[PDB]
Amino acid sequence: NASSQLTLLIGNLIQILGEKSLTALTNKITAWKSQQQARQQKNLEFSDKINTLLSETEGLTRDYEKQINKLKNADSKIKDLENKINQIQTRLSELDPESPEKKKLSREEIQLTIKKDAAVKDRTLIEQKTLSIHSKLTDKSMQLEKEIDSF
Repeated sequence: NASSQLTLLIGNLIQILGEKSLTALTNKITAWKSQQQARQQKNLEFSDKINTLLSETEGLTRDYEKQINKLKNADSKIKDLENKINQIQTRLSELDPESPEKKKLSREEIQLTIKKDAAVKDRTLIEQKTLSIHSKLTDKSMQLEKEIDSF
Protein backbone atom coordinates (compact mmCIF):
# COMPACT_ATOMS: atom_id res chain seq x y z
CA ASN A 1 0.00 0.00 0.00
CA ALA A 2 1.88 3.07 -1.33
CA SER A 3 0.18 5.47 1.06
CA SER A 4 1.02 3.53 4.21
CA GLN A 5 4.59 2.97 3.07
CA LEU A 6 4.88 6.70 2.35
CA THR A 7 3.61 7.47 5.86
CA LEU A 8 6.31 5.21 7.27
CA LEU A 9 8.95 6.84 5.10
CA ILE A 10 8.23 10.43 6.02
CA GLY A 11 7.80 9.32 9.63
CA ASN A 12 11.24 7.71 9.49
CA LEU A 13 12.88 10.72 7.81
CA ILE A 14 11.34 13.07 10.38
CA GLN A 15 12.69 10.88 13.23
CA ILE A 16 16.28 11.64 12.34
CA LEU A 17 16.03 14.85 10.31
CA GLY A 18 13.39 16.77 12.27
CA GLU A 19 9.98 17.97 11.02
CA LYS A 20 10.99 21.64 10.65
CA SER A 21 13.38 20.95 7.80
CA LEU A 22 10.80 18.73 6.08
CA THR A 23 7.63 20.76 6.49
CA ALA A 24 7.42 21.34 2.73
CA LEU A 25 7.69 17.67 1.86
CA THR A 26 5.22 16.89 4.66
CA ASN A 27 2.80 19.30 3.07
CA LYS A 28 3.32 17.87 -0.39
CA ILE A 29 2.60 14.40 1.03
CA THR A 30 -0.71 15.60 2.50
CA ALA A 31 -1.74 16.95 -0.93
CA TRP A 32 -0.76 13.69 -2.61
CA LYS A 33 -2.82 11.70 -0.10
CA SER A 34 -5.78 13.97 -0.72
CA GLN A 35 -5.48 13.69 -4.52
CA GLN A 36 -5.19 9.91 -4.26
CA GLN A 37 -8.44 9.80 -2.26
CA ALA A 38 -10.30 12.04 -4.72
CA ARG A 39 -8.98 9.99 -7.67
CA GLN A 40 -10.23 6.84 -5.95
CA GLN A 41 -13.66 8.44 -5.45
CA LYS A 42 -13.87 9.40 -9.15
CA ASN A 43 -12.61 6.03 -10.32
CA LEU A 44 -15.36 4.18 -8.40
CA GLU A 45 -18.07 6.62 -9.44
CA PHE A 46 -17.06 6.48 -13.11
CA SER A 47 -16.92 2.71 -13.07
CA ASP A 48 -20.45 2.40 -11.67
CA LYS A 49 -21.83 4.95 -14.10
CA ILE A 50 -20.14 3.38 -17.12
CA ASN A 51 -21.63 0.01 -16.09
CA THR A 52 -25.06 1.57 -15.83
CA LEU A 53 -24.79 3.45 -19.13
CA LEU A 54 -23.57 0.28 -20.83
CA SER A 55 -26.38 -1.90 -19.50
CA GLU A 56 -28.91 0.85 -20.29
CA THR A 57 -27.52 1.18 -23.80
CA GLU A 58 -27.85 -2.59 -24.36
CA GLY A 59 -31.45 -2.56 -23.19
CA LEU A 60 -32.34 0.33 -25.47
CA THR A 61 -30.55 -1.35 -28.37
CA ARG A 62 -32.72 -4.42 -27.91
CA ASP A 63 -35.80 -2.18 -27.70
CA TYR A 64 -34.81 -0.36 -30.86
CA GLU A 65 -34.38 -3.62 -32.79
CA LYS A 66 -37.64 -5.02 -31.45
CA GLN A 67 -39.48 -1.85 -32.51
CA ILE A 68 -37.82 -1.74 -35.95
CA ASN A 69 -39.05 -5.29 -36.57
CA LYS A 70 -42.51 -4.30 -35.30
CA LEU A 71 -42.52 -1.36 -37.70
CA LYS A 72 -41.73 -3.59 -40.66
CA ASN A 73 -44.63 -5.88 -39.87
CA ALA A 74 -46.75 -2.73 -39.68
CA ASP A 75 -45.72 -1.57 -43.14
CA SER A 76 -46.61 -5.10 -44.26
CA LYS A 77 -50.11 -5.19 -42.85
CA ILE A 78 -50.65 -1.90 -44.69
CA LYS A 79 -49.24 -2.95 -48.03
CA ASP A 80 -51.57 -5.93 -47.74
CA LEU A 81 -54.68 -3.99 -46.85
CA GLU A 82 -53.88 -1.70 -49.77
CA ASN A 83 -53.93 -4.74 -52.03
CA LYS A 84 -57.28 -6.07 -50.83
CA ILE A 85 -58.78 -2.59 -51.34
CA ASN A 86 -57.36 -2.18 -54.85
CA GLN A 87 -58.34 -5.71 -55.76
CA ILE A 88 -61.86 -5.13 -54.52
CA GLN A 89 -61.99 -1.66 -56.07
CA THR A 90 -61.07 -3.08 -59.47
CA ARG A 91 -63.65 -5.84 -58.95
CA LEU A 92 -66.32 -3.26 -58.06
CA SER A 93 -65.65 -1.15 -61.13
CA GLU A 94 -66.21 -4.06 -63.49
CA LEU A 95 -69.40 -4.87 -61.57
CA ASP A 96 -72.71 -5.12 -63.44
CA PRO A 97 -74.07 -1.70 -62.53
CA GLU A 98 -76.88 -3.22 -60.39
CA SER A 99 -75.69 -5.96 -59.33
CA PRO A 100 -76.70 -8.58 -56.77
CA GLU A 101 -73.21 -8.58 -55.14
CA LYS A 102 -72.26 -4.88 -55.33
CA LYS A 103 -73.90 -4.12 -51.98
CA LYS A 104 -71.74 -6.66 -50.13
CA LEU A 105 -68.36 -5.80 -51.72
CA SER A 106 -69.07 -2.14 -50.96
CA ARG A 107 -69.46 -3.11 -47.29
CA GLU A 108 -66.20 -5.06 -47.40
CA GLU A 109 -64.40 -2.09 -48.85
CA ILE A 110 -65.60 0.21 -46.06
CA GLN A 111 -64.30 -2.39 -43.66
CA LEU A 112 -60.87 -2.75 -45.29
CA THR A 113 -60.69 1.01 -45.30
CA ILE A 114 -61.48 1.25 -41.59
CA LYS A 115 -58.78 -1.34 -40.94
CA LYS A 116 -56.20 0.40 -43.09
CA ASP A 117 -56.79 3.80 -41.45
CA ALA A 118 -56.30 2.16 -38.06
CA ALA A 119 -53.13 0.42 -39.27
CA VAL A 120 -51.69 3.68 -40.58
CA LYS A 121 -52.32 5.18 -37.16
CA ASP A 122 -50.74 2.26 -35.38
CA ARG A 123 -47.77 2.43 -37.75
CA THR A 124 -47.02 6.07 -36.95
CA LEU A 125 -47.15 5.20 -33.23
CA ILE A 126 -44.50 2.50 -33.67
CA GLU A 127 -42.37 4.78 -35.85
CA GLN A 128 -42.58 7.39 -33.09
CA LYS A 129 -41.37 4.91 -30.47
CA THR A 130 -38.50 3.89 -32.73
CA LEU A 131 -37.43 7.53 -33.05
CA SER A 132 -37.92 8.09 -29.32
CA ILE A 133 -35.70 5.12 -28.44
CA HIS A 134 -33.09 6.42 -30.88
CA SER A 135 -33.29 9.72 -29.05
CA LYS A 136 -32.80 7.96 -25.72
CA LEU A 137 -29.68 6.27 -27.15
CA THR A 138 -28.41 9.68 -28.13
CA ASP A 139 -29.05 10.81 -24.55
CA LYS A 140 -26.83 7.95 -23.43
CA SER A 141 -24.01 9.25 -25.60
CA MET A 142 -24.48 12.73 -24.10
CA GLN A 143 -24.48 11.36 -20.55
CA LEU A 144 -21.27 9.51 -21.39
CA GLU A 145 -19.54 12.68 -22.62
CA LYS A 146 -20.73 14.49 -19.47
CA GLU A 147 -19.04 11.88 -17.28
CA ILE A 148 -15.82 11.90 -19.31
CA ASP A 149 -15.62 15.70 -19.20
CA SER A 150 -15.96 15.84 -15.44
CA PHE A 151 -13.64 12.94 -14.65
